[PDB]
Amino acid sequence: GLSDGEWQQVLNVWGKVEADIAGHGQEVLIRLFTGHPETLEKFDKFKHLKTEAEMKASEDLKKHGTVVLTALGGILKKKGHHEAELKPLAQSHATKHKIPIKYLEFISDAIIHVLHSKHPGDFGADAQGAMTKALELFRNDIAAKYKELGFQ
Ligand code: HEM
Repeated sequence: GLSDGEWQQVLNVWGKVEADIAGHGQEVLIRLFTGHPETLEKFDKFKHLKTEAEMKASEDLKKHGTVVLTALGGILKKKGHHEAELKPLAQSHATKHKIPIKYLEFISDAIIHVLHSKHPGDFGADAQGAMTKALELFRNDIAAKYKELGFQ
């Protein structure tokens, strides 16, 4: 549950992402894959990437970063009223991709890391607080659907 002022902060931060969605999406995925190499194993189309230089040179990885961040932005713009947008992603991630909730925690923290790395000094404590709460709400609502499905 976020206040109106907290949502305003989230959507202000998101404007930074929308100015370069592919660059942010690429770096989020690279932070996830290099920090948590077990996550790469869930992607048949990226498991061939051995080095970060290959990851950085991969245009398909940047393309997938755009898909991921476009979906998250659509959810965030609903300001919590995201049941219809979130349900298919919870279902595909539990039943087809088999993504444990832990990996959604990993990517949430990676988003925070990338925002500080690309906007140092311009991602304030209030903005971090609100973005973190928004990602927690997203993860928590996914977790509820995972429990419904019995997925661990
Ligand atoms: C911000 C969180 C995330 C968002 C919004 C997101 C969004 C999406 C979207 C829109 C798709 C394509 C449609 C679909 O299959 O449902 C996708 C595919 C996928 N997601 Fe996620 N995802 C997230 C986190 C993750 C994480 C943490 C992993 C694994 C560590 C992951 C693994 C996958 C895989 C394996 C695919 C299929 C890729 C393919 O082979 O083309 N996702 N995701």
